[PDB]
Amino acid sequence: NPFQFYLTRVSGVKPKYNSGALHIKDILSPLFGTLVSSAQFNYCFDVDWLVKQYPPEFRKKPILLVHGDKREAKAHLHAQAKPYENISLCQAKLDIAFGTHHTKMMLLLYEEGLRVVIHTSNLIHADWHQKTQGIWLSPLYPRIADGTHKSGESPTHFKADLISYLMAYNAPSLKEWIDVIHKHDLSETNVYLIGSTPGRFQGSQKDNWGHFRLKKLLKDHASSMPNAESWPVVGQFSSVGSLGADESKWLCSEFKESMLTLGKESSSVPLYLIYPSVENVRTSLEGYPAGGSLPYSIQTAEKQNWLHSYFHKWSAETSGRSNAMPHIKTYMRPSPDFSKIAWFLVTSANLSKAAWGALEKNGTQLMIRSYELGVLFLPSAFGLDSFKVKQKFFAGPMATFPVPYDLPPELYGSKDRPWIWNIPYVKAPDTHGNMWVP
Ligand SMILES: O=P(O)(O)Cc1ccc(Nc2c(-c3ccccc3)nc3cc(-c4ccccc4)ccn23)cc1
Repeated sequence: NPFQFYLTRVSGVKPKYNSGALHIKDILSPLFGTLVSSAQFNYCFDVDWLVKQYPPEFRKKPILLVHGDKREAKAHLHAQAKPYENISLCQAKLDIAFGTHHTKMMLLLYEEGLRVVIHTSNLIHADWHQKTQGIWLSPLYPRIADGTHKSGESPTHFKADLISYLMAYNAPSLKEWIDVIHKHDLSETNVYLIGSTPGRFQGSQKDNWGHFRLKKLLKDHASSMPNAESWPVVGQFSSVGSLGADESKWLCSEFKESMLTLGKESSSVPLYLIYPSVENVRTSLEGYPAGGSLPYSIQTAEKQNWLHSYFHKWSAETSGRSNAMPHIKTYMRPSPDFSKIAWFLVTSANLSKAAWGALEKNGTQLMIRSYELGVLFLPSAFGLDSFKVKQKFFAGPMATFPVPYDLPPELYGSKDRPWIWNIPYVKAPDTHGNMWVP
């Protein structure tokens, strides 16, 4: 495969469903490269656990933790890291209220080159144990020889775009990583970077981030096909923000409109949203505790009941993962019979305005609250018009894209409800024998 899209290993599926999955210990293994230093961008960290995932021989190499914690939360993270003198921290600035540092990325500097890993998991044991999570593994990028002047740039502009994403932090530890990236050749990269950073973007910057970045890439590097209005949009996520009083406020006005863009010329497009039901969570490998990583609150949900008529169950027989609750987030554009896709995105971004951006100032400004990061797979970047959908995720005819859950998505039944984490479920016990009492 050219795609280098992986799921994380799941404890409690048959070996055939972990063949070609990756655990964090595999990503950090000496087989992937001889580690010199690393940067871990994330939201949540268990530092004691994290250090143990590195090979023993690499555990004293410098590690930078890039986080967004403030006040007592920041103090707690510093206290976690203080025993490890090789660990440095970078607090990403969050100058708009209610934003988070949500990006999940590893920068892995080796004796042999550089690797970038953009993924969906927090750095805690539970996120790598029984969840469905997604990973994009970059190629091993070689160093550009000193005295050689070359760009090291890919046709997708990934090198400059990654440097642009890091430059937005205005952080000295990350300028050091920018200088590392400048010294490497990233020209083999076949994915497009889609980041969000906090800010209010106008004019020459509105297309840099969030859903306007997606829109721009789709305008420039995808083409429209006949009957495009029949090609659905699928969004798949593990958290839901406050989207407004009806679908016209954000979801089906600006967000869907970006997602349905194809090509450069100027809606009945079906919108599928995949989000675990209560029954998905109850019968999951983790049971109700899976719902601690699905933080949809009743205060939010009761303001937007209109949204749940878009919701489809989690189902992943294709990857043996129907009972491994999703923390991956994905967005894609399948054909009307779901046999092909026009593009696929794996990202940290959930279904929220904070992550994707909301237009302000009479549509002239895009405001984003958070840091997010994902990679976009476009057929044109592979010499193709569309991707075939892989019938079985771990099977083997490889310009076929490995979609990790089942198509078509299945609508909630009349008795299903979205998982809402702060109300009790005491009607039926979970796979461990327990109820859920927040
Ligand atoms: O796929 P088929 O045709 O049905 C053939 C088939 C039938 C039964 C199993 N049972 C099974 C499961 C299993 C089962 C059901 C749910 C979850 C996990 N996990 C394992 C792991 C090993 C193992 C042994 C040594 C070293 C490393 C791994 C052996 C068996 N395991 C596996 C395959």
